[PDB]
Amino acid sequence: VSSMRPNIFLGVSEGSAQYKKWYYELMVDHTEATHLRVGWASTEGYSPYPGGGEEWGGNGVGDDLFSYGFDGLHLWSGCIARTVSSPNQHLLRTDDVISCCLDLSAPSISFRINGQPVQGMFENFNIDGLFFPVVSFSAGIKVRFLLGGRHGEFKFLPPPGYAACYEAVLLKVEHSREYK
Ligand SMILES: [Cl-]
Repeated sequence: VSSMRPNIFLGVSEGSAQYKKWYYELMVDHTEATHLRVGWASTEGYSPYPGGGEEWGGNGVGDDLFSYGFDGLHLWSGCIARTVSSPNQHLLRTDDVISCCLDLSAPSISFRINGQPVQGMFENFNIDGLFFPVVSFSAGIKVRFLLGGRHGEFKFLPPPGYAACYEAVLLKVEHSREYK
């Protein structure tokens, strides 16, 4: 299991914050046991290093208390699966488009699948740190972030009040993979 993320970091501050609600999509270009989870993680989940260093771990989305993932059937956090429902329900597969929503004002993390709402969302979790889009996947799986911006246009309209993640570009994708 590998992971990818863009360099987009969203969070609370004491400055101007016209947008507290953030949206992106993931397109699944190819799927062939397997793993494919998408959602968000916080920098509070970084691994500590000597001298105060903190590093992204690149682990499975929802396999700790700092990340929040959807796989088509379940929501994941803290290594535990919650069952959710949707129309036409399936584990993620080729040509699925997953919408990911982060509402820092609620707080909530919620999803759509091929434009339809997933019934069940994350609530009652902390919003310490900065949040980033993130996906994790087993071998051979091909996915793309659609962040907004001319090279990653959305397939669906963001919900009212939501901003494209591309607007928070202060754009690169990082991929973490096992070495061995
Ligand atoms: Cl890979």
